[PDB]
Amino acid sequence: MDEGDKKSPISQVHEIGIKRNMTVHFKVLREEGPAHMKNFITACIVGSIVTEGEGNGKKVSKKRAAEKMLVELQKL
RNA sequence: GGACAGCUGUCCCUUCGGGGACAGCUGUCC
Repeated sequence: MDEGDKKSPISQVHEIGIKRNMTVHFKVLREEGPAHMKNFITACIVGSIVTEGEGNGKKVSKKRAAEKMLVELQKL
C-alpha cells in the first residue's frame, strides 16, 4: 500500500552526474554499516553541493536523500 | 519481511562510461 513515484533516483543521479560532471556519492553519518538497512541519516554528496536526508523508514533515506539532490540539482 | 558478505550456474543494461544481474550454499543482523 504506497503512493507510486517513478523509479530509483540513485540511477538517474549517477546518469546525470556522469552525463553532466558530478561525483554522485551517497553515505550515512550515524548508525547504518554492514548488517543494517541504509537509512536514518543518509546524506548524498555531488560535484557542486551536498544533501542530507534523515530518512526514517524503508520509504525514506537514500531515495528521499538522492531525490532531494535530484530535485535540487535539476534546478542548477 | 528485509539490508549487507563470499561462492555455484544461468544471464543483461543504458540518459554513459562502462558495467552488472538472478536462484542455490554458508553467513552478519532485526
